Amino acid sequence: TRIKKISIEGNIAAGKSTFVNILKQLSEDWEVVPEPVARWSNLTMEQKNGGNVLQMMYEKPERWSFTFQTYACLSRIRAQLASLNGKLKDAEKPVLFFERSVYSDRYIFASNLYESESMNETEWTIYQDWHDWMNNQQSLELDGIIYLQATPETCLHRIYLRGRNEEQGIPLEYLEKLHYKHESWLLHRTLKTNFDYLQEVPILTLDVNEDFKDKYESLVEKVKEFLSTL
Amino acid sequence: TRIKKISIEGNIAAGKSTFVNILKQLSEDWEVVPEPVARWSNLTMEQKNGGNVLQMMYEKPERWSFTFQTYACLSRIRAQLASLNGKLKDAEKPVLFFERSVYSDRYIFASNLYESESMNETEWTIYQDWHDWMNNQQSLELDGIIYLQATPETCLHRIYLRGRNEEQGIPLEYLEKLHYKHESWLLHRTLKTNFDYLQEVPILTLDVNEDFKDKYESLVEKVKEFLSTL
Ligand SMILES: Cc1ccc(NC(=O)c2ccc(CN3CCN(C)CC3)cc2)cc1Nc1nc(-c2nc(N)cc(N)n2)cs1
Ligand SMILES: Cc1ccc(NC(=O)c2ccc(CN3CCN(C)CC3)cc2)cc1Nc1nc(-c2nc(N)cc(N)n2)cs1
Ligand SMILES: O=c1ccn([C@@H]2O[C@H](COP(=O)(O)OP(=O)(O)O)[C@@H](O)[C@H]2O)c(=O)[nH]1
Ligand SMILES: O=c1ccn([C@@H]2O[C@H](COP(=O)(O)OP(=O)(O)O)[C@@H](O)[C@H]2O)c(=O)[nH]1
Ligand code: NA
Ligand code: NA
Repeated sequence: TRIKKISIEGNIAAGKSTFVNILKQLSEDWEVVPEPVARWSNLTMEQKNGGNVLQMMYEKPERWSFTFQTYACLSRIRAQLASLNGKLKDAEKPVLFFERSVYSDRYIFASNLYESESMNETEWTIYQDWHDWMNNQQSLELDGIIYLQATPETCLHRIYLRGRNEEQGIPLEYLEKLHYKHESWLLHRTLKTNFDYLQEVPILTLDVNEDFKDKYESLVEKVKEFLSTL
Repeated sequence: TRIKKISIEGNIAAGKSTFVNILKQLSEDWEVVPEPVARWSNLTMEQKNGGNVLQMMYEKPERWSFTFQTYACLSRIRAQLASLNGKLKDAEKPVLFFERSVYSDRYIFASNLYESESMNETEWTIYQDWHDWMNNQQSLELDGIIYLQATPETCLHRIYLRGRNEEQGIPLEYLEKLHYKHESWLLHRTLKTNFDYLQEVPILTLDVNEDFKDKYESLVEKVKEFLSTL
């Protein structure tokens, strides 16, 4: 019938990729849209482009943040629409789990880059204008959000575990900042956004500080009860 | 009924703004979409943004070309869709004259900036990918193109006439380059583009080297005969 759209949100290395790759397996009605940024740091023209801009961001984030964020968000919309138009056509209760959303792109990452002075006012205002417009022009509007909530310390341990060379320099302070934005947006709900419906949108919060790779039935029970109310 | 969409194309200072402001007056069925870049170098957030990026382009085109071209093209699409959805609702034979198009943005300006090394390969490929996609996601597809063809020398005289301080340093060589791209795209038709229908799309070419401010009936006769065949 009509696909239910659920964003999975959380700090770096909270366990979102682990979680979605568990969910996709448990039902034929369940599919996953991986974060294009994750696929760039694994050959498509999008991957060469993303690979090039990720690398240039390490050298000069104040040069490449605007270019990165716009291309990261474009790539997510096109990947979200491809899944929405290519899968779960003969599914009874189809659910599409997005690894993060257009809202994390803006109110977590792009916002953080503006606050770290990696975008100037003109770049941030062009970005927001582009984002408002790119999204208007109800299709990927979310039925619900699942917040995988983890302490910065757990996420720092899990970056160590994941063992990506590029990521081993991420400091606790950076994760503390991303953590703070997730708390304000999804838990305290103190964040003004420019998308009216988000304030209604149901949020399931899951504490994932404890390892769940081999012990996730309780999280899945809460997901199925969440899905039943939508 | 359904609005006919005609792009006016031509080098800087060929006379496109003069021409469209003549056409808009001759019929209630005739409307004009001015080039947003033209309105930035005349307060909306789009105008502050465009004003800021135009200024920064004079200092450092190799820093701002990507940002400029993407925002210039976004702004044109939104302005084209606003006219298409707000005017000529009770017009019998409605015609909408676009001052330039999404195709001039790409195959004239962005392309020229890439060739002048103001965009690197990653910026040019991101731009083209964005452009392909932004346009797909038949609405602003053109019924025809009117090429106001003028020599670089006429355009250089007309920049002098227009008397914008910012423009008085434009050299003949730059206009010769833009002229060459217009000839290849619209006259010789030697330019491959990534939009299949453009190769069919009818082109009216008008020699506008002679002043027409007070003597434009012949040009308008050719426009009305052109419109009749579409
Ligand atoms: C790959 C990479 C490389 C480098 C940096 N760098 C910085 O974040 C950074 C900022 C500031 C500073 C200090 N500061 C001093 C002052 N100068 C002027 C200016 C720099 C130093 C470093 C970040 C990344 N990763 C990023 N991924 C995203 C992202 N990830 C998604 N999954 C989705 C999405 N939409 N966005 C956003 S950022
Ligand atoms: C306002 C402004 C300011 C500056 C420049 N500058 C250069 O074009 C320029 C390039 C190259 C050079 C030398 N080159 C040496 C080598 N370094 C590395 C790199 C620079 C020097 C200068 C152009 C403009 N105007 C522009 N308007 C458009 C445009 N106009 C529309 N109407 C629609 C649309 N889509 N685009 C495109 S460009
Ligand atoms: O309960 C968990 C969740 C995650 N991980 C590991 O933590 C790292 C980060 O998780 P993931 O890549 O899923 O994080 P994301 O960035 O996708 O949130 C990976 O090496 C996982 O295998 C783990 O050991 N136990
Ligand atoms: O037949 C003409 C056409 C144009 N102009 C002048 O040439 C300049 C450039 O024309 P316009 O601004 O229309 O050029 P565009 O950039 O819009 O092609 C302006 O000062 C016009 O008044 C003119 O004197 N005679
Ligand atoms: Na599945
Ligand atoms: Na009119």
